[PDB]
Amino acid sequence: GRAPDSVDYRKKGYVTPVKNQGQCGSCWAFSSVGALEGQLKKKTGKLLNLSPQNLVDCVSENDGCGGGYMTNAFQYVQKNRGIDSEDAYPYVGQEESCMYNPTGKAAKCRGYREIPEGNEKALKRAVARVGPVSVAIDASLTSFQFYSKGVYYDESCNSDNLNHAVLAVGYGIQKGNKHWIIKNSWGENWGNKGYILMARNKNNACGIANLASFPKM
Ligand SMILES: *[C@]1(O)CO[C@@H]2[C@H](C#C)CN(C(=O)[C@H](CC(C)C)NC(=O)c3ccc(-c4nc(N5CCN(C)CC5)sc4F)cc3)[C@@H]21
Repeated sequence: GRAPDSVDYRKKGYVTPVKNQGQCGSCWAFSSVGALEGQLKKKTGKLLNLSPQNLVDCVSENDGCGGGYMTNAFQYVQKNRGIDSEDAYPYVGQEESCMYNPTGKAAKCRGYREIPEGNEKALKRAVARVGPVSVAIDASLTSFQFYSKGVYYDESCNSDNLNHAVLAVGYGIQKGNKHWIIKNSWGENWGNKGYILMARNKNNACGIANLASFPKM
């Protein structure tokens, strides 16, 4: 069974508005909540902002504003038996004491799956079947950071230099250039209303399929 040629989970109401992480190195936490928000919508029919601050403060196997992995975040939610809503545990952009409150719990996690390393076909199939998928990329180039439009490709991107965590919310094509639809956490003023289209099936450009995972619930 082949997946659809294009998919956009924003059209299905799976994707919350674009957030701004500020100076804190919490990309991993926004990536993780985005993937959880998608699964929560699929489960309950309700689209709700989940708490990246809950993750920043409480995932002891991560480094708060110094960075983290999404898989560690999913493990925390699984162990903790929940994650709070944004409303119950708001974002402040600095690491603080863990103040998780189970009465504000808005989602749970049964585990996570990792996409086979470097496999863009497997990533495509996972996005199609599951929903938004957490991904890591090389976002270090100024060409990435100044993105405004089109399908982003830069030969200098290094798939071994994973330095940013974002969310793949779909995939498709523009002017014949296959792409991934990527939600960033640098605010709506960045990119195209907070989004970037990144080259798809161009030899795993920017490491898009090197550290991709999604939560189960
Ligand atoms: C994002 O916001 C983007 O910029 C900053 C960083 C820079 C520059 C890179 N960032 C990250 O979060 C990356 C994301 C990956 C997916 C590419 N991750 C890390 O930088 C990172 C991962 C994991 C850890 C980590 N620390 C642990 N410690 C901390 C010390 N403590 C005493 C014990 C536990 S466990 C662990 F997995 C740190 C950083 C952001």
